[PDB]
Amino acid sequence: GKSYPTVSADYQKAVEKAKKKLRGFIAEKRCAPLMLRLAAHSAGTFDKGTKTGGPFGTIKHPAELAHSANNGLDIAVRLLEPLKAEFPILSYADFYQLAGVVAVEVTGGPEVPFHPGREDKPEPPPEGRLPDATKGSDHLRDVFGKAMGLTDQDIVALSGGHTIGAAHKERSGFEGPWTSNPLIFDNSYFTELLSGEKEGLLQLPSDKALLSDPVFRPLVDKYAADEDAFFADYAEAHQKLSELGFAD
Ligand SMILES: C=CC1=C(C)/C(=C/c2[nH]c(Cc3[nH]c(Cc4[nH]c(OC(C)(C)C)c(C)c4C=C)c(C)c3CCC(=O)O)c(CCC(=O)O)c2C)NC1=O
Ligand SMILES: [Fe+3]
Ligand code: NA
Repeated sequence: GKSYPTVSADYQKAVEKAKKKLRGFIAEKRCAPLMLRLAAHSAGTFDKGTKTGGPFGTIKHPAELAHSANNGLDIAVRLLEPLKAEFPILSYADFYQLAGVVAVEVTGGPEVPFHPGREDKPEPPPEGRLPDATKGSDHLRDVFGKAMGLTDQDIVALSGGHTIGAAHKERSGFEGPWTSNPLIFDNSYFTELLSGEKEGLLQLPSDKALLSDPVFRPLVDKYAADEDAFFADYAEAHQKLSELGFAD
């Protein structure tokens, strides 16, 4: 359903150079998970019915950073500002989505296709569109399905993004990594979810909801058994998420 806009050759050159600078920066700073969260949070405010929110640069606004669900993302925005300044031609919207794609790549994940041309929009979406980690499958479908327009497959695949990173008691209140290797992108999020709760690892109520849902569970099983299948479905879902409201 996508018709990607034309951008100048200079814009394309900047995308390519910024991608490389982002790899080095994100790897050195060890901030891939935070950058993936920034990109996803960013994108996850899209409401299909109204065509509002989405990955349009608004997360840099103090007003959106102040949203409770975005606790700690001000760190991400600050970290990227010096690099962003080297690429004045790029929209923030594109830059943050490129950072999310790079975060996945430099931790060993799939190569998520990237298309430039998102415009920076003036108005942040209203607060309260991002999902509540204490809720379950009905809520997940309300947010990913009814608002964003993503599929049940996309929900489970994207949940696997938690294979990198950790919660912080000072941010959400939850604490700790989902996996034993929080800077490695692999299917361990699903392996861990299946094995039960191991000491030192985190499972949110929203993660556990995947295990008991008739549609979500076979997907968890598939991804735990087949990392290639996870990578394919993840790449599809991340691309879709990063393009919500963009190019149709
Ligand atoms: C399925 C719904 C879902 C919920 C409710 C969710 C909630 C959630 N996600 C994160 C961290 C968190 N989330 C993510 C990727 C992420 N998150 C996300 O869901 C949203 C909300 C965007 C829809 C998507 C679609 C993606 C990527 C594909 C990373 C990489 C980290 C680690 C951050 C770090 O290490 O600092 C925290 C801890 C924040 C903190 O305390 O530092 C919480 C409470 N994440 C979820 O996926
Ligand atoms: Fe998350
Ligand atoms: Na991992």
